[PDB]
Amino acid sequence: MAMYQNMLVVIDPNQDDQPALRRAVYLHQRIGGKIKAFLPIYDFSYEMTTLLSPDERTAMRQGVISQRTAWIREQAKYYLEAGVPIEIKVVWHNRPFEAIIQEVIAGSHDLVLKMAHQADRLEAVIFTPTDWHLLRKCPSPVWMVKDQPWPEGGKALVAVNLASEEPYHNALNEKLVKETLQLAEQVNHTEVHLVGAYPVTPINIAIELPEFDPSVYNDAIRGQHLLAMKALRQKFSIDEKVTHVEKGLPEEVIPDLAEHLQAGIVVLGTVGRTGLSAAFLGNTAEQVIDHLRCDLLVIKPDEYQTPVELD
Amino acid sequence: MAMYQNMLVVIDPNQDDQPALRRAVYLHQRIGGKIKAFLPIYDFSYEMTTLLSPDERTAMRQGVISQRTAWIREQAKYYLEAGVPIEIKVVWHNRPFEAIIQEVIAGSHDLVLKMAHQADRLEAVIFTPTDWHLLRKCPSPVWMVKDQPWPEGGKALVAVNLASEEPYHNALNEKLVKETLQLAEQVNHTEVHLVGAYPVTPINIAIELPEFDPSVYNDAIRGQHLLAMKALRQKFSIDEKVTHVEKGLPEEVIPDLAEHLQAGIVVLGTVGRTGLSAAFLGNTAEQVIDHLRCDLLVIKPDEYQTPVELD
Repeated sequence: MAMYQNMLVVIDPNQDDQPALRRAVYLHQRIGGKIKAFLPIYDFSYEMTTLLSPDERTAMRQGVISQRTAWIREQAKYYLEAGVPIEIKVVWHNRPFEAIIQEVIAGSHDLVLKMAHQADRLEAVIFTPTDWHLLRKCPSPVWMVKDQPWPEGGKALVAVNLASEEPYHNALNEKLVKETLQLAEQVNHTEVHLVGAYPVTPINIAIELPEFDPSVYNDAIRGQHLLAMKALRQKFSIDEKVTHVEKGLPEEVIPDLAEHLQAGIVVLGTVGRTGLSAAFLGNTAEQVIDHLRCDLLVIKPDEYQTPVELD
Repeated sequence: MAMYQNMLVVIDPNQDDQPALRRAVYLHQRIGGKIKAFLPIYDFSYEMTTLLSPDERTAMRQGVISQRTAWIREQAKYYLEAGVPIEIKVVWHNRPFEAIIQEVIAGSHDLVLKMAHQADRLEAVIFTPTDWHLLRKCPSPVWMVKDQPWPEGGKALVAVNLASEEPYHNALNEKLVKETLQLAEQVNHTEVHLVGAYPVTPINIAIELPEFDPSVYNDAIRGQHLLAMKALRQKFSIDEKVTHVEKGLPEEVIPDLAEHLQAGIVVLGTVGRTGLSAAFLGNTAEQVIDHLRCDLLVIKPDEYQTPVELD
């Protein structure tokens, strides 16, 4: 099936330009999906309306909605005029991350896009607490669109966890790869790279195990991870030369490699509290995200159950 | 009572230099408290120990603890030698923010200090998801120590919410002021400033109310907020000239004023989910924090109940 057929764009109320919207329109052009431009304003309406009657407060709340609706429509004017299918929805909500996830579930959206600021090209992208909540808890993929362009020739870098999940099978790695291949093809035939990081105990600690040679162990673990990378890449017909296996935690490995490859986007998987390796996967994702200088795509398992309540 | 008598310093495992520790030692010198240098390492120990036996894994986990203990002690060597009371504790934990709050509650700590990075003096301080969790949920005050020095003459800027809480009284404003005065005195006699922001409905929206003059309304609200600022400042013997009442949401007002005043620290109150104006106070705090170029101190109500579980 065509991917990203029902995109939810989170509008940034603090600036006219909307990178997330502009990205969604490009995706409409490439893959054909529809778009909901959604603005959940955190609810400061009561503080804004001190001394007013309840009827006046209602009127002011409604006027804000109508005006913001008009402002979005202005931003999207030529898109709309051209036939791009963009529905505009503005609400007040006590918790914007909750409103977005509830809108995802209610509207059956299959992608969320939201902008993130980058102040300097040598500095990490800035993520807000709303960004973090979404990334952690949204059931659909979340694409954080940095407010700076992709590098020409930019790569897509997929982080895969190659440690054995015996007796189970890692279905998430396959999803990340499959989904990234499909996306990358549509995005100017972007070249997809895979990276498996392998952490090991510091040499000067492991050297204390009796008769134990930490570099021999490390090479063992490297060998295993290379085997698993080879299995994964061959399942998807991916060349060896675009796969990367490196010693370290993911956060020690991925940022340097992303800078080396000029990644346009880094793709990461995380899982629910009940899933295998959930605490590790969440923390390492956070540590990697904290270093990223490019777009981020987080994808979760098919049957991920968000802990956000429905109404 | 002497304040901050049992400080918990969160150690940053990724660098030798510890701004949070250095800050705690200064506070020991000024106010006399003891210090726990606490390092909760997110638990990647199982991924780090692929193919090892359970006994070997135990040994590696323990070796990490011992080595990190030694590394902290090295960082703190002259402090320790000089008689500064610094207890060192290193643990593995699945969720570092939880481990820190649990340590706060178990050890009866009355302050948490943690470093935050600032990449550029013209750019906001960077806050990690662990920082955010702590700020939201830690029952003790949290002092985020940016990794850059205070400006000479730096001010302490306290954000107070002056909207009437009729029929209740705002006890949190008083706590923030009282606590900031006590702290500021000890920190080189730092000059304390108060800021109340007053949001109002956009003129071009409120102008739609019949017979309604939005600038007359705005002035009304300004007058009220000035009255309330005057009451608060007089309770604490604070001069009018170090109080500031300005139209806008807090996040529209405070960052510019902090830059104008060269604030060394901005002090903010937030409350539990059950408290009055909880959603507004949380969101506006986040929006302000997202813009800060200086240290942050968040304080909560005396009977705040953290939603983090005890064991």
